[PDB]
Amino acid sequence: HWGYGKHNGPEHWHKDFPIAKGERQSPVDIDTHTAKYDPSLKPLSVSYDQATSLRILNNGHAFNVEFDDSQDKAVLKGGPLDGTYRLIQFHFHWGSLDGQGSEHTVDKKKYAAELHLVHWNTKYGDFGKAVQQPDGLAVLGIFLKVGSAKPGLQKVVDVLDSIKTKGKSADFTNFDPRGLLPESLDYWTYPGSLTTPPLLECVTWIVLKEPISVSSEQVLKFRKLNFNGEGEPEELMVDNWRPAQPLKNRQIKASFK
Ligand SMILES: CCCCNCC(=O)Nc1ccc(S(N)(=O)=O)cc1
Ligand code: NA
Ligand SMILES: [Zn+2]
Repeated sequence: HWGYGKHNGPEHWHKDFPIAKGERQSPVDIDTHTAKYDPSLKPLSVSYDQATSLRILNNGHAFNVEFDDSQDKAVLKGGPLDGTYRLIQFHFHWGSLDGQGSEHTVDKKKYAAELHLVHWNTKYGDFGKAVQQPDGLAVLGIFLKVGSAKPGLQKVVDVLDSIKTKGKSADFTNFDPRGLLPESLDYWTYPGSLTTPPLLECVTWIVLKEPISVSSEQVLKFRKLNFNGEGEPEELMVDNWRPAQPLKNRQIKASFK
């Protein structure tokens, strides 16, 4: 029964998920002056040309665009990663206001939203096994700021009416996630966790430096979604972000000078 409200939100999660107070929790604030350039970091390899999207689902916490991950079709390699990570889903976190919504922050700055492209390490065979491993997942995080529309996001925005409430899904085939990327693949990286329960410490975070711009109308449509199921009292799906957690014994590395 965890959520983002006053009585079940991030401050409560530790009671059911004690790892909430663990040693490599996410998100974190990215202090740009303290992050260190690592010249040995390889360029990211984002190979999404064969991506096969299947479905979009309102799961009561966010909406997920799901992919066929039963073959190497859309994969993330390189950067800090060893091996091949398959794209399984992407989703967003966003705010009730344009000045909040991202999970990671940059010099304490909050963006309007944050995109998470979730990948799992193929050496572990399936996603469920991968989340039990310290190098099981790689999540590519991309900040959203409000300005010009993102044309590649509009197909997502268009379908949200059909998945307004928790448990609703819709076909969502032939979507190209490459349309959600910024120009640059410069990034920060650090070892972290899932940012929602079960908060498993299985994620290599790769956070892009360059935000994408989305329009006020696009993010407004995110905010019309519901946390609740159909026929239940309406609770707008907004502010579904976890705040920055203590960095503890971690260094954030930068791919760029
Ligand atoms: C088919 C889709 C199943 C996905 N299953 C993933 C899942 O159960 N939970 C989950 C929680 C948080 C993140 S985050 N916010 O760190 O990226 C990503 C995934
Ligand atoms: Na506008
Ligand atoms: Zn997320």
